[PDB]
Amino acid sequence: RGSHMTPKDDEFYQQWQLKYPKLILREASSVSEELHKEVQEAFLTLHKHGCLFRDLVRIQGKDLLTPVSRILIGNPGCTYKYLNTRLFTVPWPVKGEAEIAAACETFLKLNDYLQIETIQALEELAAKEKANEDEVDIKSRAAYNVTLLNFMDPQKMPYLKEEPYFGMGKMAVSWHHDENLVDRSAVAVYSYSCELEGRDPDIWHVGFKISWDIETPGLAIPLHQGDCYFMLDDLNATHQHCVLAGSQPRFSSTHRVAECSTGTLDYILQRCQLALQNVCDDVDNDDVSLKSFEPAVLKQGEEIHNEVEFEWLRQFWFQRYRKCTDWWCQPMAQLEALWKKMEGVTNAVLHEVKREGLPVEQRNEILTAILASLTARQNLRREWHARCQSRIARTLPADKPECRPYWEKDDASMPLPFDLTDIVSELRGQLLEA
Ligand SMILES: CC(C)(C)c1ccc(Cc2ccncc2C(=O)NNC(=O)/C=C/C(=O)O)cc1
Ligand code: NI
Repeated sequence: RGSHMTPKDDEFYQQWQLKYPKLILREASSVSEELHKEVQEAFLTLHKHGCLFRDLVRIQGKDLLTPVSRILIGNPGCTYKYLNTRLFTVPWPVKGEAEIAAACETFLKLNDYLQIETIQALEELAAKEKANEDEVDIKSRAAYNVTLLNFMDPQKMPYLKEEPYFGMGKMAVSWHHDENLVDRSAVAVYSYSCELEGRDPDIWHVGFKISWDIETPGLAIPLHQGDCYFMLDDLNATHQHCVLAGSQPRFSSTHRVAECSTGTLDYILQRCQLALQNVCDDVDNDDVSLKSFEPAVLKQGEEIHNEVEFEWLRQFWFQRYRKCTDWWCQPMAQLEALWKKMEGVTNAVLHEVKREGLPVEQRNEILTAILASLTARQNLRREWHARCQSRIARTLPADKPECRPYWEKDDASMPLPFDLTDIVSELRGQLLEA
């Protein structure tokens, strides 16, 4: 059953209506030639300045480079995490170089145009579903807060897998569901390419299959120069999708409702600010002393610590994003500061855990409360320091993955060592002690 359809087959349009009716396709006419123009140089503007980057992802246990170059434009302070990798937004000119400032702006226009299109589609989708058997839900599933711009030149990048279930040709992006979206939220894409049985291998497509199902014939939508398609509602969860490479270079602007409830700057700042509620905070120095050693406060402390380190600092310093935009340099330098003080708190606790006159029963309580996070912290320091210095990250330019923050045991500037194995095996020792 290696079968697919395209508009060349008449079966295709009914297989469309009653398998994938949550796929929408508005041809380039639904977009002014003035909007096409402004957007298509916003792509080049961004591509000239060299903003886009292949991503060093990690799927299952293996590190891979993404065939596609990618940049993320969106609400300032917002982030989109996929494949264990967090992208940070190059911000666009909403509430609050010369070229870049206007490029990010264009897409915000693009983004607002699409958002309108997505609402009527979704109003028309609830309407078909009233003639047979809330409109703020619908507005919220269309409030795109970010767009992931995608680029590929099929000629400068001729290392492509073939589509295995249906024979759709080579793939610029393999079968997948989109991660980290608001539930039932829509995804809208502007596709921008340059210039007999099966699908046409010179032209770009988006593929679609039912999950778990390589029998029902896939779909293969042709995408030409300013075409748009929309994934409505549960589509991205009921269906897998892919991209099928054409012959010419191609941009795509893919607009999402990223689920950044724990993936925004204002959120991770506030966790730090809560963590540091246990710090006697009169003056910023390294006489870190803590108000409480209540075991729930310490646990919460050490957990926020891990989150800023691994979810924010290590994720950021695995990337660069320092060409078009610099928005994150202050915030990042400020989370390093908060992170560093916390390494002090952890120090404070280790001292407390070992103080002469603390009845072991209370020291076993402090331990048991903090051991998990301090052991998780070690294991991720390894996974990072490995994934960082996999020799696949030396090949990348001087423009390649830092392993940061990293200090070395003969570094009086850091209170505890970077390798906690002795400290943690030493904690576990006490707890088992009779
Ligand atoms: C092969 C490997 C490198 C593991 C890989 C596989 C799939 C993806 C795609 C992906 C996964 C999770 N969340 C979002 C995506 C993603 O980038 N979706 N964007 C698109 O499908 C864009 C389609 C289009 O260009 O219109 C990215 C990377
Ligand atoms: Ni996708």
